[PDB]
Amino acid sequence: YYKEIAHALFSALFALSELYIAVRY
Amino acid sequence: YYKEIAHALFSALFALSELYIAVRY
Repeated sequence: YYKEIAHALFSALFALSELYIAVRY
Repeated sequence: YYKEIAHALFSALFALSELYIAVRY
């Protein structure tokens, strides 16, 4: 349960921050 | 420019789906 939630957060945070970086630069 | 936005939009979209499922089931 932890292993999936943690990874999900990581993937969510990553993909979003990438989007920010993708647009701005 | 937009090519990377699309990939990022998709990555985040799947990632939030991943977080939804992980927290739920």
